[PDB]
Amino acid sequence: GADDVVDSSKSFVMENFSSYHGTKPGYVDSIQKGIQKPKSGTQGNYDDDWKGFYSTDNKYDAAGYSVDNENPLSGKAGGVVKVTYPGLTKVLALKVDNAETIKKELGLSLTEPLMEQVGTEEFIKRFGDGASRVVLSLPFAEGSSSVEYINNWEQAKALSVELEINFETRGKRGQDAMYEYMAQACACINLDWDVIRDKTKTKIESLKEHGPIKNKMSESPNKTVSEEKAKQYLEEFHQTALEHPELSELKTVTGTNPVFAGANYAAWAVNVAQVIDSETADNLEKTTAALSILPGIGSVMGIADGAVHHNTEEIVAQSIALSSLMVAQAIPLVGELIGFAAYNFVESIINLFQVVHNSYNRPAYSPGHKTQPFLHDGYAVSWNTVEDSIIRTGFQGESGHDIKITAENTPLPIAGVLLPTIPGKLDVNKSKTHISVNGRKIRMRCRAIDGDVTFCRPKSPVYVGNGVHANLHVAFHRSSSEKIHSNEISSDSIGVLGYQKTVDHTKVNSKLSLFFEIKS
Ligand SMILES: Nc1ncnc2c1ncn2[C@@H]1O[C@H](CO)[C@@H](OP(=O)(O)OC[C@H]2O[C@@H](n3ccc(=O)[nH]c3=O)[C@H](O)[C@@H]2OP(=O)(O)O)[C@H]1O
Ligand SMILES: [Cl-]
Ligand SMILES: [Cl-]
Ligand SMILES: [Cl-]
Ligand SMILES: [Cl-]
Repeated sequence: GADDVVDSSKSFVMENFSSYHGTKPGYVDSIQKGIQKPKSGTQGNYDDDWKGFYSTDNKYDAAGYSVDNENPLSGKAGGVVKVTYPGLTKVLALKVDNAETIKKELGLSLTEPLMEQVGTEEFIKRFGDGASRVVLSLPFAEGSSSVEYINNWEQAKALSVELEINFETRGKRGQDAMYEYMAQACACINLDWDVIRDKTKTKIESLKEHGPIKNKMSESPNKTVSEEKAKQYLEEFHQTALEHPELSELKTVTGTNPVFAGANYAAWAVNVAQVIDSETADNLEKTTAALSILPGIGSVMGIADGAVHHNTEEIVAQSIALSSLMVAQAIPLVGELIGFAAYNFVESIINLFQVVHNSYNRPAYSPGHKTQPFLHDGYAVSWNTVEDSIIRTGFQGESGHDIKITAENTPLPIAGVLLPTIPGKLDVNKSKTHISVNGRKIRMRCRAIDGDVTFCRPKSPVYVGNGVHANLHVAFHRSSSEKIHSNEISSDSIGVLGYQKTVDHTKVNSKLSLFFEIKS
């Protein structure tokens, strides 16, 4: 019955029920003319049961859906709109997010999509408590206290749409306006990136005119040399530059934590020059993709031991300037590309600071592993609960699986995840599969790869560390009644891909695996 799948304590009828929707560039104006199902696309979900218009009670979470899907890491953010139903609306809160279970327990048709039925007159009379329409609600994410609203497409035409914020109107660089907005949530780190950009140029220029530095420059091989030679020279360059007036604050703090040492700045610069080729250097989105999967970014951001130490514009600018200068020195030694170092390197790395600062500005998601974790390259991954490790052979409709992901200290990236499938019968719901980082829900882009495996990459950069923890939520969809056998699946693990490293003179991603148990 209804009390099997409805949370009455979270269900209610409200007048002028409002919620928020994150909107992409190109749509902030047009969406205010009305909510309408797009002619094509997933129209809200991979799964027909879940097709509808999606909103949330939290405008900062809505903002997290506003970035240009063609350029999800570095692209422009559109805005947030507030959608309001006139009259009375029933919010129907669900205790499960399994459509088959919900259709069974609410005595619905098992052969019509759930969200379609939600907008029928019969459903609304049965479950509306007098309201003009029903909206379903679900918890937004692990690590979040926000709510997700799922609106029937035809009923959603009744919505009135107002502007909450248009990020582009602010006329700021990169994703700055979006991240300043999100920081209001907290207050907290809320730096002025315009000031940091200018301080960084002023410091760069300052350093290039420094006697001992440009003399140090003169000593560079200025040619392809080994990684060892390159790192050695760069450590020396760092020592030299750190003595400079404009980096005085940086020098003081530098001895204070091993994370901030020159060796680490040099390793970073080396790694950057190694992965940025001409095509990549010429494209901010590609640059950010490449930088986002490197290890060691905690050194330049001054993040260690659960805290953000580089928490002023001045010291962030000092750190960014020094790293930029070092990247320029490394490119001839090991890279192969002029101007990337003070432009796209700086714009890309600013975006990643913004991401990690936004995570530290959020409450730390449930830090302890609740099952014994798998430990590798500084990461720790565990099944959230034993049940998450089991694929029930007779499951109906869909199944969700939670995996906790942490890292021991500095921020370490999650490049993607490797999910097992079964030819037809068991597929990844690419809409409901996501990663939540201290409650920030990050959508994924998923594609098939060899061996009945689907690879999903987060839309926005994922980092975990001390104080920044994630939940990987895998949503499987059953696309066939035909039963699943315990020996039918080609892959029996979920893979987690970490930072890029070199093995056998080749770039590979750190890999961690958790194994599923298939049983009745
Ligand atoms: N006039 C319009 N009426 C309706 N939609 C319009 C209109 N104009 C533009 N859109 C966009 O069209 C899509 C469907 O509503 C959404 O964008 P998306 O980029 O596909 O949105 C990307 C994904 O984000 C989800 N998402 C988006 C924002 C939000 O706050 N929460 C959320 O969960 C979407 O449901 C979508 O899921 P699926 O990709 O799984 O379908 C939406 O912003
Ligand atoms: Cl999105
Ligand atoms: Cl989650
Ligand atoms: Cl605005
Ligand atoms: Cl590995």
